[PDB]
Amino acid sequence: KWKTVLAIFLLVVLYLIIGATVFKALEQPEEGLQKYRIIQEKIDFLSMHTCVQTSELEDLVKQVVLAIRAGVNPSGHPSQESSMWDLSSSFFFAGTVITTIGFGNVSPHTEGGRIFCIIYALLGIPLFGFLLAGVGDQLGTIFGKGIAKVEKMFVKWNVSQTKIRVTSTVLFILFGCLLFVALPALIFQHIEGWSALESIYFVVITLTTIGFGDFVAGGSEIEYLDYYKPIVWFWILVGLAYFAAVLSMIGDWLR
Amino acid sequence: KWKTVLAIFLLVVLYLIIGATVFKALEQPEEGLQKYRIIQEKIDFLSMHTCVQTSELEDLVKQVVLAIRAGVNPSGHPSQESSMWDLSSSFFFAGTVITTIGFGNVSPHTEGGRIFCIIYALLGIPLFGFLLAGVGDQLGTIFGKGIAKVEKMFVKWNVSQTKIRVTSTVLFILFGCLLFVALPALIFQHIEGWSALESIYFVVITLTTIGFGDFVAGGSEIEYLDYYKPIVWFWILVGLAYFAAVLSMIGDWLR
Ligand SMILES: C=C(C)[C@@H]1CCC(C)=C[C@H]1c1c(O)cc(CCCCC)cc1O
Ligand SMILES: [K+]
Ligand SMILES: [K+]
Repeated sequence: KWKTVLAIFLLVVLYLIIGATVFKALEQPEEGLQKYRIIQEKIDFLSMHTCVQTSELEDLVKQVVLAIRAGVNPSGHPSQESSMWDLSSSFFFAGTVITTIGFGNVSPHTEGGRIFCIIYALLGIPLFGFLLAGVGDQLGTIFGKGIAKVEKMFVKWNVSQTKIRVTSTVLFILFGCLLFVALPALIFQHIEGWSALESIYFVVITLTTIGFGDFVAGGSEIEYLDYYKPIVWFWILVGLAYFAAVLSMIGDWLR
Repeated sequence: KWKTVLAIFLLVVLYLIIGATVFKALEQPEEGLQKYRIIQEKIDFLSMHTCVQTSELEDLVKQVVLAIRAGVNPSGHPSQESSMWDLSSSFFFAGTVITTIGFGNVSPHTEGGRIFCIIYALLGIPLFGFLLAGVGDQLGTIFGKGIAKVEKMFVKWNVSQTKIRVTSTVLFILFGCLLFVALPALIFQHIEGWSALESIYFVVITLTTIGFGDFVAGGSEIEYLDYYKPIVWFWILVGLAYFAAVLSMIGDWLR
């Protein structure tokens, strides 16, 4: 019904308004303090060296931010051997493109690169969706067979059959979340030296296909080896397949 | 069958390998040239001002990159009034979070904001998905009725009705794409002053929900119209609803 659709739309609008207000209130001071700090640091450095011209310093900072947007780190002197568009890195980038994650830490800069990226995404996304649906359906069929094994009126004390089904689904999703969210969060927390909050935020963002780009699996050149990019892409695929299977089972229960 | 699923998996692996190879081959020279350019510009800046120590220069570059990761504009002096986390930008950020776009030009740096960002995404993504599915279902139903009407009013003799339906559906797809890609491309080619290739790249990324972040509707502090971010998000919403309805009709015909 059109009225129901408009009611849902208005609810979404109210949710967005509330989220915008709370985000503004919970972020304004941080960036205010950062602006104050960078302004006072720039003034102190200009007073430190009278030789440096302020316009020249601004030109230098402009070139630094241009290089940052290009995708090369100016703070560390590059040896050109650790190419950012490495073969494993390119494989990870293509995997994220077809997965609709889009971290954006590395982006194509050539015009032909942009055209090829557009064509590649438009061709690959339906194929990846088809594969994900197939694997999720396979895992859902296996889980349904497991539930049919569970439905035996035994080792449940006959409390409530609906409670038993709900408990089985909850245990399945809990075990899957523990296997594919918390444990990879700990692994990334140890490997990348981040905090637990940072690692769990990275895992949630990556799996939910958001891809903010503030935290990337490969960054700051700390010698990721043993095909780190292929295995992290494989973990992404397995987790997404599991979540798709759980969603398919949930849709089966709802309908 | 699981066998053809594994075959599709091998096809996806091959596609990713080919894409990675082509991307690396295309994007090596740009990063190489940028590395050499930044190295030679830093040595030139050291030559111009012998007072500056190279370690202090790299420290200043490190501070600039840290401010870039913070989200403020390092070049020039950021005005205190120019709060990046204002109402309109927060509304756009919340909309992109629920839509799963995830551009990444802005992100909650405060730990409290991060926790709320995780909870907000987890709650809002299902609601926006349900709203999009409902709007797509309604629009697809009226599309099917209208296409059946115009099919059985204009051409009814000496042809195949399936071919007529396919041709009319392709015509509608093309017209909707031209009204939802080319016209926004021109609008962005005026307000944002991007080249036509950049505008179509931005539209393709935005509607696909890749969300690279190299191009953002509101950025560079170039000044925009009142509540430009909400209206551009509304454009995103409309385009996504139309394309979801079209794909639903295509799936209905396929089924
Ligand atoms: C045409 C694409 C690429 C689809 C469908 C239409 C639009 C506007 C966006 C895309 C999209 C996802 O790519 C992924 C999800 C959620 C996946 C969750 C997996 C756990 C939703 C979702 O709408
Ligand atoms: K997405
Ligand atoms: K993204």
